[PDB]
Amino acid sequence: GSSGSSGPTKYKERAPEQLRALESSFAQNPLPLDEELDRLRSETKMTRREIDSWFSERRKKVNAEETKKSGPSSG
Repeated sequence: GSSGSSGPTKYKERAPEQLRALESSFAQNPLPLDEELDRLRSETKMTRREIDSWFSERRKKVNAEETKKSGPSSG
């Protein structure tokens, strides 16, 4: 199955190579299944728990960004 929970909030920027594979997958779905994850794991070189965390940390970032207010910044 899929599972991944984190306590405190950290700040880590994924690599340019790992993302390329992730960002590409995201488009399809924010929470990909194991199968689809097995493939990405090859490029991202991470574990189900690692990747799973990303999405939950990414898909959530894109949902907050672009705040109604006028804030011209990274995304």
